[PDB]
Amino acid sequence: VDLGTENLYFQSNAMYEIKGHHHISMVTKNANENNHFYKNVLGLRRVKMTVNQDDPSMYHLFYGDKTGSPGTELSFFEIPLVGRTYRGTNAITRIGLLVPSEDSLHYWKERFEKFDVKHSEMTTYANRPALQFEDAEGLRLVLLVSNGEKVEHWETWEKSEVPAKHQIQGMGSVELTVRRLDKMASTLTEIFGYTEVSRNDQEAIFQSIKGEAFGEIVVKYLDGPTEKPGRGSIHHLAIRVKNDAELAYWEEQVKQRGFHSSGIIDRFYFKSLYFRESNGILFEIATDGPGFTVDGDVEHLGEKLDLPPFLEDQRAEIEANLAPIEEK
Ligand SMILES: [Zn+2]
Repeated sequence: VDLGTENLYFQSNAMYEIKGHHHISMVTKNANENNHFYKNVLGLRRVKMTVNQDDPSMYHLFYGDKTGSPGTELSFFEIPLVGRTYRGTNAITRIGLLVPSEDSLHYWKERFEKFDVKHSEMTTYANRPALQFEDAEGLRLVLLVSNGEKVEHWETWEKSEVPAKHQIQGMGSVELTVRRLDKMASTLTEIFGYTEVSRNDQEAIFQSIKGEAFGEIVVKYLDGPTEKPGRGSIHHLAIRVKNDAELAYWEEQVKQRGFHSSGIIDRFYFKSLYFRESNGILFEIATDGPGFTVDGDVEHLGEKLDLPPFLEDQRAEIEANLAPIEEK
């Protein structure tokens, strides 16, 4: 007799849930200006000042909440001689950031006026009240009303320029612009078990957890030239998994669908793997832990140049080749 779960309906073969976005990584031409914008204007904490583990000559700066928790992290590689981004398709194109209330949108509109930040009027984005804005490098962002919803582990930053009740909470919708929306949709729903909120030929919206903003992806169809990335480009989007066992599971799933995995790499603050999908979008799958407090106290995160253990042998060399980040 069939006594178990033989006949039950599931939407995907996915064995595990994906809680949300982990972090998103970008290219900046100028760390001083980047630091001023993300820390001083946007009020985020600089949770880690380090170097590209694959190239110790390049700054890698993370911003986020009090501890840089998964879901809150925006990171930037500083590449001083990089050129402009030429916009186009097959690229991650917009970062959604949750704020608690429509009131927070009004707070932000005034702040953007004050700091001469490029910004929209009050609008709607993926069915949420929103305010679009850009940094000086052409990176596109959008503030999105959360109604106070948050990933449990997120914490506001007590030394921010921004009042707690209006602070950026962490990531919401992330926008992908692609030639083949069907192929991207299949990846998200058939492999990863994302819930399709809506879909037409022009745009589709997916949620890692049904009803939650924290893992939401907006997929837009755009024909025409592919983006030529430079300053202000988004390099990859990372999604969250609970532990190394889930990471290994996903590595297997990715391989079965014919994508080519980087293999699991220990990034110290987490383990991850990277893969590109059909449209060339680079995704990373990252464990939640151990996080940025693994190698330091919360009190002093981001204040000095932190290095993964394997690079301390080269600290003298690394430090000598880096200009200090100047607070303006
Ligand atoms: Zn990453």
